Amino acid sequence: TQLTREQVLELFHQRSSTRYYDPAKKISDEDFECILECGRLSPSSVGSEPWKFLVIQNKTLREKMKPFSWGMINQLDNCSHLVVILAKKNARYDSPFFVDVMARKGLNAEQQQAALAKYKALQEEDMKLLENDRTLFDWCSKQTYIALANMLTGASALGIDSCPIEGFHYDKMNECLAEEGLFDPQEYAVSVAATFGYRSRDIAKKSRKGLDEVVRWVG
Amino acid sequence: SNAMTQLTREQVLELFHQRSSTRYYDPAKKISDEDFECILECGRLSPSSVGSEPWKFLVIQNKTLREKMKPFSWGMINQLDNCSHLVVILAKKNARYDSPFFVDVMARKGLNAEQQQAALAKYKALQEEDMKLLENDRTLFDWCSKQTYIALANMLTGASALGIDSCPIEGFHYDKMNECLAEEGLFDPQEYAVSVAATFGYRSRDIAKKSRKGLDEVVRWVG
Ligand SMILES: Cc1cc2nc3c(=O)[nH]c(=O)nc-3n(C[C@H](O)[C@H](O)[C@H](O)COP(=O)(O)O)c2cc1C
Ligand SMILES: Cc1cc2nc3c(=O)[nH]c(=O)nc-3n(C[C@H](O)[C@H](O)[C@H](O)COP(=O)(O)O)c2cc1C
Ligand SMILES: [Ca+2]
Ligand SMILES: [Cl-]
Ligand SMILES: [Cl-]
Ligand SMILES: [K+]
Ligand SMILES: [K+]
Repeated sequence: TQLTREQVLELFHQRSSTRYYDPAKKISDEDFECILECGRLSPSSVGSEPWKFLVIQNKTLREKMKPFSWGMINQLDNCSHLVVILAKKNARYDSPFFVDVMARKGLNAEQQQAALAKYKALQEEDMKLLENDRTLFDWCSKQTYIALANMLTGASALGIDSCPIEGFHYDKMNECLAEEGLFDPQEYAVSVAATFGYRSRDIAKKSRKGLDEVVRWVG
Repeated sequence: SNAMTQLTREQVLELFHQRSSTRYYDPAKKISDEDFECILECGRLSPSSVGSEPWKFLVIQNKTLREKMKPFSWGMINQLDNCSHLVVILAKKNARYDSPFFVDVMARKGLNAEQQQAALAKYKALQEEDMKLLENDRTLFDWCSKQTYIALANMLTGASALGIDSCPIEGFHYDKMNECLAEEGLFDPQEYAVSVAATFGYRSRDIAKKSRKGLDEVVRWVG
């Protein structure tokens, strides 16, 4: 339940992005389901959970992605698990996507009319997401980076290495995966990827800006 | 074991499951300076695309500034009175591969001149071709904004691990939030813009149990 400050900082300091995986070490089914749960339990704006997790274990599909996946060229051949996270397309307040969102919350008829009003104000005016489809997509995509973070941190807490991945051609990745029937490309598009496994070598800790530079205190 | 505590599967899940979005804070319970520093470090230490760390954390403790945000901050109107700490995360505007921002990124990594040139080529391909972030100013800002949701996520989890309640916040008027904070002189409006906020403190009331889509619904296994 509760950690000390030391335990929290040892966790976040020791987690590095791992590019060199031991191809002979596999994550147990039990450990990998725990990582997926960390993603599933993530918070999201208005409880939208606008994500899907493709676990790409197929070695033939891993090979096919390599030519346009320069960010994980080595990792695709050596990592235990690969997750491609999709974000919901056209998640408009007035879409059936939000019928499901409200159902899950158990809102009555009048509670739903109020919720639709709130969702519209958020999307149209407050955040101005309804400028174009890409701006609305990028909103769900941001939610999926919460899921990404939780999966990275959870894996690290279990003693499992990981790497978040943006280093691929998104258009060709979208075509590649949609052509495999892995999702409806009218409903979802690729957001971000992540590899999981066990380092093949020591991974040097990487630099950060100072807390003084990152934080502006407004007392 | 080692210098590091090794958590069980059950303890790791506990940490994510026990984190609920808190809207009702005890106004008499304040987060210690030390615990809140820890929370901020979880944000600082977050991963980011190409080590860009394109975030800035405004810690808004000023009660006059908090009350000024209320009229256009309907998603945390009551939290603004009762929460211990408030963090507004900015994302870098116009983080182009050729920008002074990326000179600083490469300077932190200790790249010599030849491997700076190779990094520039990588940044350029990612922004221009792979992710097509240079469509307009907003697509480029939204890429930095996505990095800041990792920092957000890790600060909620850090708070959770320390026994501290939190709420991620999007429920405010962004143009008005930007105007309010920039007119206060808290950042350069051409350099940064508001990405997302979060409240921190202690529950005054028992908060709702999780409602999520099943693992069956969200996971497609490709064996
Ligand atoms: C959204 C995201 C995408 C990333 N994409 C890649 C990638 O494609 N290839 C890679 O080798 N590292 C990738 N990284 C890892 C970052 O380079 C890394 O987080 C950064 O260099 C800081 O190092 P550290 O995470 O080990 O502390 C990515 C990180 C993030 C957050
Ligand atoms: C980016 C983001 C913004 C959110 N903004 C608000 C907010 O403005 N007000 C609020 O009460 N909750 C807000 N939430 C909390 C969500 O409603 C909550 O995460 C979701 O309903 C799931 O509930 P849980 O976090 O308690 O599991 C936000 C969540 C996220 C991830
Ligand atoms: Ca220790
Ligand atoms: Cl690689
Ligand atoms: Cl509130
Ligand atoms: K969307
Ligand atoms: K930017």
